[PDB]
Amino acid sequence: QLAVTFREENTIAFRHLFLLGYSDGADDTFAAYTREQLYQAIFHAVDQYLALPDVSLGRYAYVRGLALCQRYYHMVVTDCIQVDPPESSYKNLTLKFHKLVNVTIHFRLKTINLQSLINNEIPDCYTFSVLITFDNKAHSGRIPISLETQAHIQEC
Amino acid sequence: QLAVTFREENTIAFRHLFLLGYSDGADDTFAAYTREQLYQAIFHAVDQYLALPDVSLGRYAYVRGLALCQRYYHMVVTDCIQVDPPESSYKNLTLKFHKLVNVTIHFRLKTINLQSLINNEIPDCYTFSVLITFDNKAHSGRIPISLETQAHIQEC
Amino acid sequence: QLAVTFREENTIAFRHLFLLGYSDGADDTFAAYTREQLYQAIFHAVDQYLALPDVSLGRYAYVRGLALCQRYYHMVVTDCIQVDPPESSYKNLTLKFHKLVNVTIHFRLKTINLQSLINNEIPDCYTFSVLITFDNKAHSGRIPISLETQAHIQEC
Amino acid sequence: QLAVTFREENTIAFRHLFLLGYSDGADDTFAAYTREQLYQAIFHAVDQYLALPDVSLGRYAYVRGLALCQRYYHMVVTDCIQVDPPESSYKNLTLKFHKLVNVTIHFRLKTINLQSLINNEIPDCYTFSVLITFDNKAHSGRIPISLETQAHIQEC
Repeated sequence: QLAVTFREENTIAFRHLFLLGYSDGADDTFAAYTREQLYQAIFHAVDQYLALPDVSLGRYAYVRGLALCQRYYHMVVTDCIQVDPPESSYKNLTLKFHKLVNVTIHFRLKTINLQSLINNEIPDCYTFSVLITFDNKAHSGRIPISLETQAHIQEC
Repeated sequence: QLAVTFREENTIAFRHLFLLGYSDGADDTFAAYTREQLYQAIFHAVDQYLALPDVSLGRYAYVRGLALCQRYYHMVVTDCIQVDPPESSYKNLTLKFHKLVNVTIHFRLKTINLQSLINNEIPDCYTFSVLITFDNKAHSGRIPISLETQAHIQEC
Repeated sequence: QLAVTFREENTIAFRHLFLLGYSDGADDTFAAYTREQLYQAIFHAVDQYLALPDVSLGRYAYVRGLALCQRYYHMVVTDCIQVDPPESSYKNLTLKFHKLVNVTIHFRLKTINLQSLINNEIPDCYTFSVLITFDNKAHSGRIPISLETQAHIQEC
Repeated sequence: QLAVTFREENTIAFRHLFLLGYSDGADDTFAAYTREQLYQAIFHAVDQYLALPDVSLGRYAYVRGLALCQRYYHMVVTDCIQVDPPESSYKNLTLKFHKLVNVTIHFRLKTINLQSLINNEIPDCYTFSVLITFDNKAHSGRIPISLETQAHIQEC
């Protein structure tokens, strides 16, 4: 097994949790091909974000919420929707398919790294910035889906 | 990620949309083994062609329609059926299994390449000629299925 | 695509048709792990043999029928059941699991190689001897399943 | 096919039987990402252990039973549950998710190696010690699942 960073280990879990149908090894081919697929993917991610406390194996805290934005041509216009846990009202989204540039879902998760316990140390803090992108910049009929993260580390 | 041409990017989307059960990396093994599979595959492709506007993530225009042909031994006889969107009457197809040479579904899709917008340029036009082949020339009990395209580019 | 013989092309179709859940590239790992799986596999193969005319994309003729045998310890005892198309009475099979050596399904399919037509030649004849084996000789709790063939060629 | 030991052949069967959704080649990526998945996995393993006689293709004898333990932070506390075939009362398990270190399912299976018969020899005895681990020591939101075994061999 190849070693990765703590953030990366967490990120793999994030891909399984937020990306519908995701499976290991499909990172650079994972994509959407229909409107329904793109809708299900977006909703699944948000639903999962809202259900996180009752399903995740990790212990992530929200950091207020979630921004669902879609960028399309009117000039590029960004159109964002806010989702404040604890749960909805956003399932009436209408994608500007013909004008679509991309769609992004952005949110942050806060957590502790418990590996410190084995060495009798107070765990330090990790705040993950999650960005899920449905990229349509190639306007090719194929929209690749990706999830990347960035971590802010500091003592709690 | 390996770069491919615009036509090729579009073609990958076409394989996911028109080939039933298709999945990346199965291009040279993708095939049919039963009559039902061959029937479902053909119908799925045509149905998808008819539903294109309500499902595709790309913006393809029809170019009048779709030709469903089957070639079999009487001398090789070609037997074509026309499908003019916007939708049917062709689901009563009867495949000459024992005589079957192949079956092809041919149609063209017209679209614009919006990548021009980022450089403030008028998009040029692409007309894709789609050919789906169910090849039975080996008469081996295995019919490989393939989708290939050709593009006609010009200013709109 | 790697060239194989006509028999081999046909054999690939046979694996898709008679082996339940079979998929390309799983030939040397394909196996059964439960009694139900082993029962479903055996029945699926026989059912498929009986339905062959209404489902196969090839044109295979029976050569009278099908022998379902199981070998187990009493000395190794072979216990065969006959299936004469056109269809049953064999679904009451009781596998000597604890004593099981293996199980084999044997039958022959006769057909013509139509590739001759393109060169205006009378097709020669192929008689395939199909042998499906559920090997339990390792008595390891894992029974690998395999299908192999042999061809008898001659003018019709 | 690569040769492995008798124990290893048996172990592969054990992975297919006790690990939910397991498939060949996924050994070092196989993991759980949700509470429900972790619950289903644990229950599936135990249920399978209890049903073993009616489903397995091997002939394994119990060696009294099965220990379902979970380790979590109060200091690391181990909390075990006993399952004595022939069947339950353990499906009311409550996982200390936030405190979870790991979870292990331990049991032993006894059997004979019938390969001796082909050489007219009395089979020797194998007692497999099975250990299924749901490792959460990385506290990364991803819990890798693994099954390993050890064998005690001796004349019966």
